[PDB]
Amino acid sequence: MNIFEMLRIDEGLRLKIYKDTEGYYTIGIGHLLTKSPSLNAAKCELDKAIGRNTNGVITKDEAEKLFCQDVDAAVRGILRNAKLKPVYDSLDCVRRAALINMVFQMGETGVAGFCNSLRMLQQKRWDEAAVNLAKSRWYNQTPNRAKRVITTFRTGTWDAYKNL
Repeated sequence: MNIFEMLRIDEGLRLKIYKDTEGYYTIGIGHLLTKSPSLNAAKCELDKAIGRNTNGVITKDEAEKLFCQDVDAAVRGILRNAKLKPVYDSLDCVRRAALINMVFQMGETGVAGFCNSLRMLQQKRWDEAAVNLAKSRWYNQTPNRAKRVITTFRTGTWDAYKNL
């Protein structure tokens, strides 16, 4: 299991524009196109992202290319963030993937504000961090995904992604 396979499980793969869990136009492996309610706006974003007139449909290769970029962008933003970089650097490879997953879903700013959960992760108080991370809108709105990510932080294993 790795960050690509983990996010592929959590995000799915769809080749036509769809609405994500928040109602926002998305395509591929959770590639957010826009928060605009305008499907036309989402279509401009998509053609710009792919570099051709897509008419709202892409190929699997194209979806995987956006995913390559999106995972990289999540890591790059962690490394540029004064709150997230020390946490990321303190973590092992598996728990780093859990942090990347959170940032992919909610963005760098949101995750960076969880000052108590981040501290507990930095302190390697894994059960405490897991309890604290569940006190969140994130956990309540996407509990099955959050439980998997939290188990990854708690255990440092991929156990929550086995059988999926």
